[PDB]
Amino acid sequence: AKSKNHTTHNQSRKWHRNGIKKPRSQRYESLKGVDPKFLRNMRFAKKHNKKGLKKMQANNAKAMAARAEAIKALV
RNA sequence: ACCCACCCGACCCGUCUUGAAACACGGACCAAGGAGUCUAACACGUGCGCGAGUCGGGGGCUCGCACGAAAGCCGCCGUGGCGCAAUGAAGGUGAAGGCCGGCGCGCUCGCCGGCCGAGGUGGGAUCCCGAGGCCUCUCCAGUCCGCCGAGGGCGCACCACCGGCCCGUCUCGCCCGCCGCGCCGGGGAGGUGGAGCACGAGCGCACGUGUUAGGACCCGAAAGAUGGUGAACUAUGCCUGGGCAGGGCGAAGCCAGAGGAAACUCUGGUGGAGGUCCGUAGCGGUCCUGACGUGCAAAUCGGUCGUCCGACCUGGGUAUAGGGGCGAAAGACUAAUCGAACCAUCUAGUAGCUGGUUCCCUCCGAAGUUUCCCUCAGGAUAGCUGGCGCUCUCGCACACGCAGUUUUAUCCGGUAAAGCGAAUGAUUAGAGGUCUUGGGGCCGAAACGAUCUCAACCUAUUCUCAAACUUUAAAUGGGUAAGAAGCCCGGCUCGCUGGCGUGAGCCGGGCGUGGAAUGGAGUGCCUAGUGGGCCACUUUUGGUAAGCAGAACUGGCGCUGCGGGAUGAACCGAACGCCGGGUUAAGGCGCCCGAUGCCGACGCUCAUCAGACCCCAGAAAAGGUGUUGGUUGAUAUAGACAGCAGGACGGUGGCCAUGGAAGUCGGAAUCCGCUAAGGAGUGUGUAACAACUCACCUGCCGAAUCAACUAGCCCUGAAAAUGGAUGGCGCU
RNA sequence: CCCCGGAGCCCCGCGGACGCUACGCCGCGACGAGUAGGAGGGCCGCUGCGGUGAGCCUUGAAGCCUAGGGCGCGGGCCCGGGUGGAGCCGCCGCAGGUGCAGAUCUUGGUGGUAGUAGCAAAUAUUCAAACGAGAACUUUGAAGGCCGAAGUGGAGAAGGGUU
RNA sequence: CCUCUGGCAUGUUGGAACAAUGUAGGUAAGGGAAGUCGGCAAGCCGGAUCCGUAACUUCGGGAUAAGGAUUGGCUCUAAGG
RNA sequence: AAGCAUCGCGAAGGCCCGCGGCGGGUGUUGACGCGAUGUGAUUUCUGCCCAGUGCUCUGAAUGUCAAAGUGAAGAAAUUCAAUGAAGCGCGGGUAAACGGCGGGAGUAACUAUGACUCUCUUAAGGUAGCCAAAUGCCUCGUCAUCUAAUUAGUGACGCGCAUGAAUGGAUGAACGAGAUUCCCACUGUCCCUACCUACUAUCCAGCGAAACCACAGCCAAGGGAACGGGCUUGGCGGAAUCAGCGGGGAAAGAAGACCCUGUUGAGCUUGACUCUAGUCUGGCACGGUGAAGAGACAUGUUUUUUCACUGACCCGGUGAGGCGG
RNA sequence: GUGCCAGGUGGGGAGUUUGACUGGGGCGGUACACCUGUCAAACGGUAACGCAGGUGUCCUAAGGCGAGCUCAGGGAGGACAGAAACCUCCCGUGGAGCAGAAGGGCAAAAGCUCGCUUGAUCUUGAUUUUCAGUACGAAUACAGACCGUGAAAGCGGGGCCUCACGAUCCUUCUGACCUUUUGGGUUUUAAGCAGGAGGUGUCAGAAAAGUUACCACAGGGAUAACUGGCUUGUGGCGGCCAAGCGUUCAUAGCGACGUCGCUUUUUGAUCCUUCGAUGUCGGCUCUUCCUAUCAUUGUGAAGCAGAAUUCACCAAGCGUUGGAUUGUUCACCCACUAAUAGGGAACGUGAGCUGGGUUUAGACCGUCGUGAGACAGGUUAGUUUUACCCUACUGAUGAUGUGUUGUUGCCAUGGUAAUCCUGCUCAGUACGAGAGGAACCGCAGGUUCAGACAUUUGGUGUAUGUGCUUGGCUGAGGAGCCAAUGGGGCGAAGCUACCAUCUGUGGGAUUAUGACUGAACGCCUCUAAGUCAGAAUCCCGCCCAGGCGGAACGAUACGGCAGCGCCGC
Ligand SMILES: [Mg+2]
Ligand SMILES: [Mg+2]
Ligand SMILES: [Mg+2]
Ligand SMILES: [Mg+2]
Ligand SMILES: [Mg+2]
Ligand SMILES: [Mg+2]
Ligand SMILES: [Mg+2]
Ligand SMILES: [Mg+2]
Ligand SMILES: [Mg+2]
Ligand SMILES: [Mg+2]
Ligand SMILES: [Mg+2]
Ligand SMILES: [Mg+2]
Ligand SMILES: [Mg+2]
Ligand SMILES: [Mg+2]
Ligand SMILES: [Mg+2]
Ligand SMILES: [Mg+2]
Ligand SMILES: [Mg+2]
Ligand SMILES: [Mg+2]
Ligand SMILES: [Mg+2]
Ligand SMILES: [Mg+2]
Ligand SMILES: [Mg+2]
Ligand SMILES: [Mg+2]
Ligand SMILES: [Mg+2]
Ligand SMILES: [Mg+2]
Ligand SMILES: [Mg+2]
Ligand SMILES: [Mg+2]
Ligand SMILES: [Mg+2]
Ligand SMILES: [Mg+2]
Ligand SMILES: [Mg+2]
Ligand SMILES: [Mg+2]
Ligand SMILES: [Mg+2]
Ligand SMILES: [Mg+2]
Ligand SMILES: [Mg+2]
Ligand SMILES: [Mg+2]
Ligand SMILES: [Mg+2]
Ligand SMILES: [Mg+2]
Ligand SMILES: [Mg+2]
Ligand SMILES: [Mg+2]
Ligand SMILES: [Mg+2]
Ligand SMILES: [Mg+2]
Ligand SMILES: [Mg+2]
Ligand SMILES: [Mg+2]
Ligand SMILES: [Mg+2]
Ligand SMILES: [Mg+2]
Ligand SMILES: [Mg+2]
Ligand SMILES: [Mg+2]
Ligand SMILES: [Mg+2]
Ligand SMILES: [Mg+2]
Ligand SMILES: [Mg+2]
Ligand SMILES: [Mg+2]
Ligand SMILES: [Mg+2]
Ligand SMILES: [Mg+2]
Ligand SMILES: [Mg+2]
Ligand SMILES: [Mg+2]
Ligand SMILES: [Mg+2]
Ligand SMILES: [Mg+2]
Ligand SMILES: [Mg+2]
Ligand SMILES: [Mg+2]
Ligand SMILES: [Mg+2]
Ligand SMILES: [Mg+2]
Ligand SMILES: [Mg+2]
Ligand SMILES: [Mg+2]
Ligand SMILES: [Mg+2]
Ligand SMILES: [Mg+2]
Ligand SMILES: [Mg+2]
Ligand SMILES: [Mg+2]
Ligand SMILES: [Mg+2]
Ligand SMILES: [Mg+2]
Ligand SMILES: [Mg+2]
Ligand SMILES: [Mg+2]
Ligand SMILES: [Mg+2]
Ligand SMILES: [Mg+2]
Ligand SMILES: [Mg+2]
Ligand SMILES: [Mg+2]
Ligand SMILES: [Mg+2]
Ligand SMILES: [Mg+2]
Ligand SMILES: [Mg+2]
Ligand SMILES: [Mg+2]
Ligand SMILES: [Mg+2]
Ligand SMILES: [Mg+2]
Ligand SMILES: [Mg+2]
Ligand SMILES: [Mg+2]
Ligand SMILES: [Mg+2]
Ligand SMILES: [Mg+2]
Repeated sequence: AKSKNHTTHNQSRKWHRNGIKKPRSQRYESLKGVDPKFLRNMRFAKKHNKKGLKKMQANNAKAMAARAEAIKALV
C-alpha cells in the first residue's frame, strides 16, 4: 500500500485565496541587530540632545525673525 | 388532493470510496424503542452586577417549611480564593523620571534647596480655533443665524519606533554608610535573560463553542484478573457385582503296538494347550467416499466390515478439578464446550478498526499538501473554512492604500536552441607529417637507404554526438523601483569615526496629485473538517508498454446540476432561487428527433470489408494503368509511338578463368571495322557450341505518344470465438 | 406690503401618517451550485415546570380515521365530517431521557414464499356387526398377516412420579 | 428361514394412478475391466464327505493353500449297546 | 507391547507432590526394588568421532567470586585493605548423551576406468550394510523384465540433490478392514444400453412448516467501479398456471480459514528481555559440656582444628515389660 | 534441621517483546541522519527501491599569521644514466596541487618550502541554512576580553566553500572566599546555578527472539493467491526488402542482415473489481461458436509424367476415434483411420458428478533448524450441504380475438440433416525407359449421424402363466400357503437393442476459379458497360412446429319460461 509521495498541486491556489500579502512596511523600523558599537554611540548622542537645547531654541528664534523680516521685505 | 390516459424526463436507497445503478456491503414489511449526555478543569466569546476590588462558600441568625429543604439577613462580608507586582534555583531584591537653583572641580560622578510630575517621534476617530466666502427687494452701515470652510491646534483607543524603571546575569569602574570597620552593607556606567512596571481591570454569576479526564455519541473483540460449580458424558486408578452359542487347528502329559544291542525312534490313539482361527450375542466402526443431509438423528440408517477367554465387555460404589485432572499420546477427553471447562463478578474491560448517528429554510464553504512522530488505515503542526468582531475609509462635488495584470527603468538566470575548424569527453574519413617510434613486411648484410604498412602522437581539413560538457544563448520566468515614510534648506547631540572630516541621531522651517487599468482597506481573537486523492493540455523520470508507477504547471472531477459528445466523474459549451418573452454557445437540421421540405455552390470517391466528426473506443510497412490531380523529364513530321514483318555480324576460342564460358556458372574488361547496324552482350539454353531470343532502319496504318516520381479518394495488405451495432433505421 | 384655528394646499419651518409591534415600517442597487464543515433564523415539532390567556371541554378533551376546505418554500399548521368518551391547548419565560429509514440495531406483530416442501425405515390388510349426530382409524366376531422365545412375550434395576 | 404359547396392527394418515428423476432390490445376448485415479460397486467362491496340498519358514505354521470329485428321492444290507 | 539398552538411589536416600506441618505419594516397599529415559519380537549386526553443546568426576594446587565477620584511616557517616562458599574458569570421563561422519590432482603397452601415488584439510572424514526405497533435485535416471503400447510394478546398477546403523542398519515366518503391481477366475465397470419389482415423486381428502426476500426478474451490443434485470441503442413484449430442469440470479449458508494491516491476542519454543517456585552453596540465630592441642597478632586477644560428651534437636522400636550400676 | 539475609542455578513457571519503508508480503536492499552532480521544465522549491557517487572520519598541522617561491606536461641539452635517478635552458592559464565524493573556487594563491605561533582560547546577543519559520548540527556578520603573526595595512576566534553529527532524565568533570542542606552555629555530605564529556545511526532520542498446519479477534479489495480489464515485452501467427539456398535460376518451395504488423488458446507487467467469501486442478458429461483448414467439396501452384505432393484460394457443411503409462494439463507410445487440425465460451461446465491431485487437523522419510517448527522436497489417511422462488430451457393445460360452436384447410415466422469410406468396373489402361500406376460414368455394399419399428433373433418377465424343487405349516391325501419376488426351468403380451428390421430426397443465386464478346490503350486484355460455366457454401424445397394471422363449409338453442337470423322502415 504505497502512497503518493509528495506534491505541490493545489498549493498556489491555496496561497492566493488569502492574497500572498507583502510584508507590512512601517516607517520607523527597529534597531534590532545593528552593529553594537554604533548603537551605543547613537544612544549616547540621544542622551545628550537636551544638552545644547538653549542654544538650539535661540537659533530657531533668530531664524524665525529672519523669516519674518524676509516676508515683510517681500510684502 | 382519488383514479385513468398520453408526450418528455427518469437506474435504489443508506454507506465507505479517486470512482456505486453496480457482479461492493446493510435493507421482506409495519409499529414502538434507539445514539454527542452529565460532572469536573481549562480557554476564548457574549450578557448582567459590582469595580481596585470582587466573591460566597462553609458556618451562623430568622420557623412547625403548606409552598421552603426555598427566601432573607450576617463587625462572620471576609478566615480564605482570585485580583491589586514582579524576578530569581536560591539566599534575596522589588518597578521615577525630569527639570531648575545651590554646594562638592558639574567630573555626563557625589551631596543640599525649589518646581513639575508618569517621557518623546510618526500616524490617529474625534473635539477646539478659525481667514474667508455665500446671500438678504436698492446704496451703505450693521449686530443676529446658519451653511460650507482654506489654514492651524489639543490629540482618545490602537499600532510602529526611541528613551526610561524593576529582578536575574555579565563586563568595567569609581565613590558612600556605621553600635557592631567586615571575606560587612550601599550605590554608578554599559550590555544582555525575565511569562515585568510605564495612572489599575478585576472579581462573581449566567449562556455558547472548543479541548480534555471520566462508561463519555451508540453498538462490537480475541484476551486479562478474583472467587466459586461440575468426572450423570468421557479419561485413568481402586472396591463389589453381572456377561461371553456352535465349529476348526490339535501344544505338553498319558496309553498301546513296531523297531532299536543301546540311545532312543517310528505308527495308531488319547489328551485338550492358546493375548490360536472361523463365527453368534456382546463390544466396535473398514468401505460403499451408499442412504440421509431445513434428517428419525446437533453424527442417525442399510448392507459390508474388525473383534469375539482377554491388555475382553459391562452396572453400581469410590478416587483424581482447571495452567488443574486424566491420557496404550490423537493436544485426546474433562456433562452437544477444550492448543486451557463452566458460572458470577472486576466489566459499560480496551479498540489509531466495521457499522449507525433522528426536523425545515438561509448564508459562507474546504482538504488529501507541511514539518515532526515505533509515523505510513492515526496524531501533531502549518495551510486551506467558518464565526465573532474591532480600527479606519468615503457619494453627504471635495479619497488613501492594496493587487496570481500590463507599462517604463533595472538586476537575476544557464533550460530550449546552438557549438564542438572553442575547453571536457566521445567519434568518421581521407590529405599532410622519418615529429615519435615501433611492431609486421617486401627489396635490402645492414642503413630516417627505397618501398609499402599498420601503431599511436602531431599540421591544416572533414563526418557525427552529450541528463551528470560548453565558448554562445532565447521564449516563458523571479527580484527591486515608479515620491510627503519624498525632496530641498538652517541648526544642535555623540563615549562612534577622524589631519580638518565622516556617519548616525535629534530639533526648526520651506516646498504636493509624480506610469496604465482596477478595487473600500487594515487588524485581532475563537475555530471545525481535512492531512487515502484522482483526470486533461503542455513539460517530464522509470518502463517494450499499461485504463502502470513518479514529479512540474495550470484547469478540472472530488463538492456540481444543465446543452452537446447515442451511452459516460474528468471532453466541448456553460456553472444552477422560482417563472414569461427574446437570443445564443458547443453541437446539429433524411426519419427516429427541435431545425435545410435551400431548385444551396465547387469538386472528389463505388468498395463481393465503402465511408461517415476533439477526448474515442481502432491499424502499419509495403503495394495497385482503380480513378483524379500535380512535379520533372522526354518524343515526334529528319511524319514518330505502339501493333505485325526483315537482320542481330565480323577483328574473335577477345582476355581472366581449363572444370567448362568462342556474348552467355562468375569477375577485370570493354574498344575498332563493316557500318544502316548489332552489346566483346538482356536472356533461353548448352560440358562447350549450335539453335533460339532481346538495337538501327524501313512497309502499312494516321496524332499525340511515353517515362519516372509525387499526393488525394478507393482497393490489397486486413484472422476469433453468444447474434450486432457510423447510436439505430438507412443512405450512393 | 396685515393673522394659516384658516395660505387652501406640490410645501407649508403653527401641528402632524392610512405608516411608527423603531426587534417596526419603507426605498434603491447587487447577487443565489455545494460534500465534509461552520453560523443564523424557525408564529417548526415533542414532554414537564413559573407566569398568563375571567382560554377551550359531557351542548363532547386527547387520540384515531378521512377521493372534504385551505394556509405555509418548508419543518408543519388550521378548519369540515366521522369515530371516541375526559381531559386539553394559545402566548411569555425556564427545563430536558426532545424529532429516525438504515445500526447482519432491540422488543412485538404481519406477508410473499405456499395450501408449496412435506406427513415414504422396519412385508398387511379385508368382511360383517355394535355403539354412535358422525366411523378408513373405537369395540366384538370372522379371515388373512407379522414378532417367532438373543420376542413386538412374561418380570425387575435405575429414572419417572400418579403415568 | 417357518411354527405353538403370549403379543401386535406395519411404527404421526388415507384413497387413485404407475410419467421423468431418484432410494432399495433384480436380470441381461456377444465380449470380459476395453470402464475408472484405482475392479470402486457387484459377481465369482462358499456347507459337508472324500482325495490332494507349493514356495517359504522362527519348524509351530503357511493351510479351508492351490486343484479336484461327490451330495437328492426311494428300497435294502452291514457295523457299532 | 514383549525384547534390548542406558541412567539415579542403601532411606536424614532416588523420584515426586504440597500454602503450611516431626505433612504426603512411590511405600503393607529395599536393588530379581523404586524411580527417569531411549530403542522396539526373533535372526544378524550396532563402524569411527569427546573438537561443539550437554551430563558428570576432582579440588587449597587455584584466577574470580556475596553478605556477614576481621583489620584501616577518618570527628563520624565511611572508605580502603586483607580474607574468600557454591558457581563459573582450570583439568579428566562420557556417543544404546544431543548430535557429527570431506575435498583436490596425476596414474594400467587401444581406449576407458582407475588398484597405485601426490597433496590440502578436519573431532573423525560414512564402516558393514542398503537404494532412484514411504529417502534421488536432474528424472519419465540407465539396463533387463512385465505389456500391442507402461511417467506405473519387479529385478539389477550406484560420486547417494540430501541413505546408513538402539537419532537404530540389514533382515523376516506368522499376522493386517494398512500402501502398491500383475495374473486366474468372475462379473452391466464398460462397449450400450434395455426390461422388471417395491417405496417415492405424481392427482386427490385432511393436515401443513422453512430458508431466502432493496425493488424486481426476456436478450445483443455499448459505455460504465474495466463480465447489467434496470442505463443508451437495437431486438422485442399477450392472462393464470402444471411437471420437470439445474444455464443464469457473479442464488443460499457463515462480518474469508488464505494473504496483508493492527503498536489486538492466545498455544508452544529457546541463546529474546525482565522476573520467579524449586534447588545448591555461605553467613547470623535456636547452639550447649570437656578435652587436648594448633597457628595468627601481641609481649592477653582472636581464629579456632580435631577428638570426645549429652541435655536441646532428630530418627527408629514397643501394649514404652526386664536398662545401668 | 527450621527461621531470616547473601551469592549461584533455574523456559520447571510467570509477564512481555519480537521496528519501519517496501509495485502484496517475506528474502534482498535502506531510498531511515547527512553531502556532491543530475533528474528539475535557464529565480527558488520539487517525486520514485530514478541515475552516478560519497559520509560515521582525517589533521600539532593538513589550524593562524608572514615571507619567499611555482605547478602538470613537453622540448633541447649534460660522465656512468638506459622510457625513469641528478643538473641546466626554454615553452607552459593552471592541462598540477589544495586529507576525502563530486561540483565550485584558487598562480608574486587558497598550491609548495621555510620562520614564528596556538584565533581549534574566554564571553554576550543578532542573523543565515533546514524550517513550523521550533530544535539539533552547520554556518554569517558584529561586539567585549586575552593572545598570535606581520615593517605595517591587516589577517586569525579551526580546517577555501558545500557533509562528518545527538534532547529530557541520570552520571561524571570543571567553575565562584557563590546559594541551600530548614530552631541556631561549625565541619564532612548531599542538593542547586553555569559550561564541557559519557548516546540514543529506527540519527526530534522504547529497554526487547522465535514459532503456530492447533490457532483466534478487529478490519482491509488502501494489499497478494482466480476470472475479467488495460498492455504485449515474452510466446503464437503474418507481411515487406531480397544477400543467399534451390545442379542452372533471388521469390516452384525457401529465405540471412534489416524492417512493419496482428493475436490474447503462453507467460509476464499491472492492481481497476470482488476479502459481511464469485467454491480453488484435472477428467467425465453436453451444447454452441471461431478459423489461424488436418480430412472431405470446388479450384489456381509446382523443382505437378503417373502415383505420391507440398504452396495458395473460396470455405467451418460434415467429421476428427480405440487404448498402454501419468492426478495431471502437457507428454509419449501402440492401433485403426479419410483425418486422427487448432482454439474459445468466468483458462465453458462441483445446488452436474467425481475427488486422484493441490490445500487444515493424524502420521513417515529426507534436508534445514538448539528448539517449537520449516520445505512449488517425497509419501500415506482424511465430512464435497440446499431448489419448493424468479428467469432460461424442456414438454403440459390455457389465454385474447373471430356472435357460439364444430370442420376441413392455408401459412407469417422459428427450426432443419445427412455424412464420409471401401470393393468391383474403367485397368495393369492413360502416364512412364521401367518401376510403378491414376481418373469421370456406372454397379455392389458399408462408416458415422438422423427418423422409426418389433415380422424375425435377442433382452426383460410378478400375466406371480405353467412345470420342477428346499425349510416350514394346514392330521394325511388332494388342494394350497409362508420364507419383503423362497429358489430355479421354460415363458404370452408389452416395452426394447447396429444385439433384430426398415427409410433418409430436389432446385436457385452465386463464391473461389476458368471463360466469352469488349473498350479504356489504332494492338492486347475475363471488365470498365455487357455475357457464360461454377461449388461439402448460402437461400429455398422436402421435413418438424404452427402467429393476439387469415379460410371455405356445417350446425346454430321449440319450450316446459325461450332466444335469436335476415329484411325494411
Ligand atoms: Mg498522502
Ligand atoms: Mg476505511
Ligand atoms: Mg477502492
Ligand atoms: Mg449509492
Ligand atoms: Mg459490474
Ligand atoms: Mg464491510
Ligand atoms: Mg440482505
Ligand atoms: Mg420513535
Ligand atoms: Mg468572560
Ligand atoms: Mg481551545
Ligand atoms: Mg465526551
Ligand atoms: Mg464490550
Ligand atoms: Mg495481559
Ligand atoms: Mg456419504
Ligand atoms: Mg434432500
Ligand atoms: Mg417415521
Ligand atoms: Mg486461554
Ligand atoms: Mg460504549
Ligand atoms: Mg490507524
Ligand atoms: Mg463568510
Ligand atoms: Mg540546471
Ligand atoms: Mg540541448
Ligand atoms: Mg485518512
Ligand atoms: Mg495507484
Ligand atoms: Mg471523498
Ligand atoms: Mg447556496
Ligand atoms: Mg452538511
Ligand atoms: Mg371514564
Ligand atoms: Mg425526563
Ligand atoms: Mg422504524
Ligand atoms: Mg403435496
Ligand atoms: Mg406387565
Ligand atoms: Mg409398510
Ligand atoms: Mg396404517
Ligand atoms: Mg410410533
Ligand atoms: Mg452381459
Ligand atoms: Mg480410458
Ligand atoms: Mg484401463
Ligand atoms: Mg468391493
Ligand atoms: Mg499363500
Ligand atoms: Mg538412547
Ligand atoms: Mg564433551
Ligand atoms: Mg539435527
Ligand atoms: Mg557406502
Ligand atoms: Mg496397468
Ligand atoms: Mg527398484
Ligand atoms: Mg544419519
Ligand atoms: Mg553408533
Ligand atoms: Mg536420520
Ligand atoms: Mg443484478
Ligand atoms: Mg442455477
Ligand atoms: Mg455463495
Ligand atoms: Mg472480513
Ligand atoms: Mg472473523
Ligand atoms: Mg503503526
Ligand atoms: Mg502475548
Ligand atoms: Mg536469557
Ligand atoms: Mg514464556
Ligand atoms: Mg510493513
Ligand atoms: Mg523553472
Ligand atoms: Mg604569500
Ligand atoms: Mg588550507
Ligand atoms: Mg575579536
Ligand atoms: Mg540541631
Ligand atoms: Mg503440523
Ligand atoms: Mg505452513
Ligand atoms: Mg499435532
Ligand atoms: Mg484493488
Ligand atoms: Mg546460387
Ligand atoms: Mg491478470
Ligand atoms: Mg455462483
Ligand atoms: Mg481462410
Ligand atoms: Mg473454469
Ligand atoms: Mg454450475
Ligand atoms: Mg458440490
Ligand atoms: Mg485425496
Ligand atoms: Mg495433513
Ligand atoms: Mg411437487
Ligand atoms: Mg400333497
Ligand atoms: Mg423375518
Ligand atoms: Mg469473373
Ligand atoms: Mg450463371
Ligand atoms: Mg448453379
Ligand atoms: Mg423456412
